[PDB]
Amino acid sequence: PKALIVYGSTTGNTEYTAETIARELADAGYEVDSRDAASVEAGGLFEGFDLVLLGCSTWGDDSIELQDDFIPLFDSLEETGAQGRKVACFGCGESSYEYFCGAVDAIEEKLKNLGAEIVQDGLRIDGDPRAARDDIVGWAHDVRGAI
Ligand SMILES: Cc1cc2nc3c(=O)[nH]c(=O)nc-3n(C[C@H](O)[C@H](O)[C@H](O)COP(=O)(O)O)c2cc1C
Repeated sequence: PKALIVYGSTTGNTEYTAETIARELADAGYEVDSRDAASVEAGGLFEGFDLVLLGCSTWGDDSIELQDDFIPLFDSLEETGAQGRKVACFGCGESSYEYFCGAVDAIEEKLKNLGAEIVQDGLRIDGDPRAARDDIVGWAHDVRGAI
């Protein structure tokens, strides 16, 4: 199968998470395309992929804002080919904020509304992802066994 992983990441934590997932899928025999959100165009982005994984960190002062490179993709998610696509979401944040990984909820909700098939509940990482590597790999295992 072919998997696409798209991530928005400003300090590297969601990027590190995306690459650890990519390695686990690649070792399972997938062909994986891992792209930063800053370099992609929404139109038709998911065409051809068996599985799409979207990851983003959460920002904003008092509100929920998505990571800046991911905003344009989020705003044009209806042109990506998400209807009927198997997807799953992930993201890093910090539990001291009101909306812990609130970008993950906003993306899952928009996908569900477009008719995507959410394969597993979102992976939500608190603090340093390097200290939660076991959770990331476990989650990557679960999504692969699901689709
Ligand atoms: C100003 C600011 C607002 C933040 N807002 C949230 C938030 O609303 N919820 C959350 O879970 N984390 C929030 N964070 C934490 C970042 O998401 C966290 O540092 C994360 O690891 C960044 O991941 P990234 O390196 O992939 O961009 C915020 C951090 C800053 C500095």
